[PDB]
This record gives sequence, structure tokens and C-alpha cells, in this order.
Amino acid sequence: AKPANKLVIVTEKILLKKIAKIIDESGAKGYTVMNTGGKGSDIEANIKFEILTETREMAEEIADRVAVKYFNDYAGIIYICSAEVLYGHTFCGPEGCSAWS
Amino acid sequence: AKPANKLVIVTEKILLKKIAKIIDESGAKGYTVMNTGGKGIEANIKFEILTETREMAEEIADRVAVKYFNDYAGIIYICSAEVLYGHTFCGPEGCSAWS
Amino acid sequence: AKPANKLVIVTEKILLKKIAKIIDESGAKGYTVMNTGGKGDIEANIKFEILTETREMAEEIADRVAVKYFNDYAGIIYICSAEVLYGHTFCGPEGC
Ligand SMILES: Nc1ncnc2c1ncn2[C@@H]1O[C@H](COP(=O)(O)O)[C@@H](O)[C@H]1O
Ligand SMILES: Nc1ncnc2c1ncn2[C@@H]1O[C@H](COP(=O)(O)O)[C@@H](O)[C@H]1O
Ligand SMILES: Nc1ncnc2c1ncn2[C@@H]1O[C@H](COP(=O)(O)O)[C@@H](O)[C@H]1O
Repeated sequence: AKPANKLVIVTEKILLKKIAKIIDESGAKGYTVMNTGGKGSDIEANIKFEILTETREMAEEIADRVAVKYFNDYAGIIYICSAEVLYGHTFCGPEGCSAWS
Repeated sequence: AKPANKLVIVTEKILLKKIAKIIDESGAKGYTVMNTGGKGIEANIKFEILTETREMAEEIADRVAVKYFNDYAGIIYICSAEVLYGHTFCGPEGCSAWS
Repeated sequence: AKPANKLVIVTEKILLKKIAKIIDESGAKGYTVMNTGGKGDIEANIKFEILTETREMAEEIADRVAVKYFNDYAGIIYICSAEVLYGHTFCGPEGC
């Protein structure tokens, strides 16, 4: 297994394209996105991104960039969870996530 | 970053309003909720609530489980999380950027 | 609270039933599944979340999925630590 930061961005659904381009520009190998309801009926349409990154620094770069650009004007939260990747074509590399020395 | 518990509640879809009410009264600052499928394929909902303290997450869990989970299907779990940004969650003092 | 492993499988929509069958055959007590988008242009996929009591049960599911499918289909499998606070089946009759 390969350690990973699971970066989660939940924000207003209109920022989808802007945030995807920030993720693409970061070096992250990919991302998962989904529609969600958020309260912060009072529920509104949100989007949640989940981005597994190899380093804490890459996660922080993405978080920082989204927040500095958008979080004055739009509701959102960004957090990280620890994760381990077991299988992942691009995340772990050709030798997979359980490489030996 | 500010330590948080990510409280997850997966349950029957018909409980959405009832559980949102509990989360609202808890002092939690917000929540996410989404339609999901599940087997325990049924129509489910999943709530995600970040809480500042483990006690808040446990009180919400306790309230929901006692009120509904002997009569309806449901699972409640927590993940550790660190909040980097969150205007309401971290408040004015920010997400302790240098802690 | 009862420690748990949260196994997450993101993969192609067509494998929904096939992966569900593998999760069940593993002894896992349940799973959640949802429609997602991903890049890895955004395309439609699915995400499974499976809480397991043991790490080996999570890796058994993971191994069986990846060997059977990840040469031919897009996907990622990862695990997060979790604790279950309430669950009928996960914790048994005496609760978590
Ligand atoms: N404590 C929280 N737990 C979960 N989601 C939250 C929380 N606070 C805010 N959010 C999410 O992010 C938005 C709130 O943004 P903000 O008020 O700028 O933190 C809402 O749409 C929620 O979906
Ligand atoms: N072991 C598990 N892993 C992930 N989700 C679960 C698990 N057990 C139950 N669930 C979810 O919670 C719902 C209610 O569970 P249950 O009360 O066991 O029928 C299910 O329909 C699933 O979506
Ligand atoms: N680093 C990552 N973080 C989050 N999700 C990912 C990542 N890499 C891949 N995925 C998800 O897994 C799916 C298939 O990935 P791939 O097989 O690598 O193209 C993508 O469409 C994403 O939903």
C-alpha cells in the first residue's frame, strides 16, 4: 500500500470547472467528483471532489489555491483524511502500490 | 489545520429531514447529504458532518441511533480529519494555519 | 466505538453488479455505492465504500477486484481508518 492524503473539497456546484482545472494544474494524478446536497428547504446543490495525493504538500497547494481564489465569495470546506492506496494504475506507478526494495 | 471528526451516517432515505433536524439542533455548523445505494440495492442517504470535538460527533450519533436505528436501517462511523479551510467550521481564528 | 477499515473502490459503472457480488462473497456485512464522476474530461463512474472489521477482509476484496478487472478497466482502491459507532450487523447484538 502507498500512503496518500485524501483531499476533500466540498463547495458550491458552480465552481466545478474552475476547481477541476486547479486540480489538473497541480500534478495530481486524478480526482473523483460527485453531486451532493449541502447545508451551511435550506439545502443547496454542492459538489464534492476527492483527490488522493502522494504528498501533503500537493494537497496543500490545491487547497490553498482553491481557497485563495474562491472562498471569499463561495461557501466551502476543505479537509484531509489519511488513506493508503492499494491499487491504482497511475497513482502508484508501473510497479504497483506494494513495491519492495 | 484544525482536527475534526468526520461523522458519517448512512441510513434510509425517508429519514433525511428527521436526521437533518438533529444535526441542526446539535450545534454542528453544516452537513453534506447525498443519495446513495446500499446493501446491509436499497435507496439510502449518506450524511457527512465535520465536528470540532469527538463529543459533538458522539452526541449526534447517540441521538440518531437511539431515536431511529432500532426501527430503521443505519450505520454511523467516524474518520479522523484535518480541516484546512472552512469559514464557519474554523471561525474567525481560522483553521489554526500554523498549529 | 469499534475500529474498522473503510475500503473504497472507484471503478467503471459497468462493473457494478460484478463488484457487488465480490463484496458479498468476501463476508463483508454491507456496502454503500454511489454514482460519481472522475478523471484519472470527467466520465461517469461508481464508488463503493465497504466497512470491514479486519484489514485482511478489505485487502481480500481489493485483491479479487484488481486481479479480475484492473488490467482492463479504470479504477483505484484505497483504505481509510474508521471507527463504527453504531451498526446492527457490524458490531453485533452488544453494540459497538
Ligand atoms: N462543519 C461542516 N461539516 C460538513 N460540511 C460543511 C461544514 N461547514 C461547511 N460545510 C460545507 O461547505 C459549505 C460551508 O461553507 P463555509 O460556510 O464557507 O465553511 C456548505 O455547503 C457545506 O456543504
Ligand atoms: N459494512 C458496511 N460497509 C459500508 N456500508 C454499510 C455497511 N453496513 C451497512 N452499510 C450501509 O448502511 C445501510 C444500512 O445498513 P443495515 O442497517 O446493516 O441494513 C446499508 O444499506 C449500507 O449502505
Ligand atoms: N489520485 C486520485 N484521487 C481520487 N480519485 C482518483 C485518483 N486517480 C484516479 N481516481 C479515480 O479513479 C477513476 C479511474 O482512474 P484511472 O483508472 O487511474 O483512470 C477516476 O476517474 C477517478 O474517479
